[PDB]
Amino acid sequence: CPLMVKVLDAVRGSPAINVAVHVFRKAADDTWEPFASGKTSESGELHGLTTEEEFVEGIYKVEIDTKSYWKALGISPFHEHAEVVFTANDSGPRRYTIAALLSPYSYSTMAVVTN
Amino acid sequence: CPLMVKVLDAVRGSPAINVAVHVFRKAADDTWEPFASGKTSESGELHGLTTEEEFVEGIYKVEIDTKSYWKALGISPFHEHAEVVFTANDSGPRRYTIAALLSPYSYSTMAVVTN
Amino acid sequence: CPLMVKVLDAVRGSPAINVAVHVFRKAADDTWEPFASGKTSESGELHGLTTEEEFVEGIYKVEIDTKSYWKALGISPFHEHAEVVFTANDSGPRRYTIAALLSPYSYSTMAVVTN
Amino acid sequence: CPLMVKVLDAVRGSPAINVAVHVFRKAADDTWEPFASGKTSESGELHGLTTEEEFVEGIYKVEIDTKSYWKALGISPFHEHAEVVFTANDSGPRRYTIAALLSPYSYSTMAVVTN
Repeated sequence: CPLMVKVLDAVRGSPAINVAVHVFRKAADDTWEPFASGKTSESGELHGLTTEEEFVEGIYKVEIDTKSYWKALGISPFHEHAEVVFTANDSGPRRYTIAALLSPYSYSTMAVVTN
Repeated sequence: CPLMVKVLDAVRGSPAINVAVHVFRKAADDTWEPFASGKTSESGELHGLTTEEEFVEGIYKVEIDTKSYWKALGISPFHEHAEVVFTANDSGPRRYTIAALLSPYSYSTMAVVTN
Repeated sequence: CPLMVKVLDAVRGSPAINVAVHVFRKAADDTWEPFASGKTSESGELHGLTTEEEFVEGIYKVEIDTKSYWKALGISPFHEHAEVVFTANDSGPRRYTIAALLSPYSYSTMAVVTN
Repeated sequence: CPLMVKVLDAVRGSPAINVAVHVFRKAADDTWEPFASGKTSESGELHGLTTEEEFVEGIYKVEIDTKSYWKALGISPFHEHAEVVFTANDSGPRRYTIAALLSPYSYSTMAVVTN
């Protein structure tokens, strides 16, 4: 599992559950093609998005549907969604954890790259 | 100014200077049209991107070119850029301050919305 | 003003108003002595805490009373308060801006230091 | 394990390893008494600080020695240390994860409270 996502709720101090996540890879038209997707689990995590063999070097976009999450809670949010765009390269470490901490008018995102 | 951007560097404890910023607006055809662009000043601020008359209801994307910023400092960062996507002015005109706090593997973004 | 504090509310997308702030300085005896205190304005800012003459080299503690702020809004937050502890002016006088971004279960603090 | 700590490095995009952590409980003199301590593991975590039986309701302080961590990396940091102060109460959930994301001039902290 080379790519994991974790999403936390800073209003309730809990994992962000059932949040939809879409992952795209940059195509050589400079166009985003769907790559993987899923919903966060009860621990706010999503793994199993891809495998080592298919996760090749390239530019990836992780899109988190934060607006639906806040509306589900009856909170009016600012952002349409949160996005994380990055390059994956085989030289450096090989396991990627993308974390996102959500508030109605702010978000923070962090990447942990190990091995 | 109805739209302002402020960018800070959490490694040096300073404003992030000469960071390129591009703003887009979602068009009729669901395409991102270029709306305004600029570079942050010595105070890490960008104003004067638009006027209240031109800044109509719509969905906007503020893209902050963080990778060029870190690479010019000698650091290879995780993200390609930081993006903020939001609906603006749908309940009447407002003023928006978009702030971003940057680190090589993390960033935080906050919006302040005033009437 | 050599020491300023700015506090923002990430749930409402606004400055955090009337937040109490207390500043302490570590004394000879390794005790925290009260140094200055105040409340943030309608812009979420506090200035006028000290002068360059009084703001000598030392270790300072800025304590932001976040719990009272959230409780007055109807929310029971995680933290008792946010604290920032730092050495100031040890290489000559500087100006410090301490910013805090607040959510009920999370906060971020940033310092901007200028010569 | 009712209390876990996790510390991440936003400059290197990795766990913060070998960081010292001290935990204090508020005594009825309004004095902080040592409660537990340890160093973060290679995954940036510290568990086993206390047990369900000893972790009773009270006010706790988690102190992370961030200044030594940055100096070990040859980076000049702003803060003397990072502190998290909170009340534990038996009504609500019972498992506490305190996370801290570290930059030289900024830190963010989040609490996840489950069950």
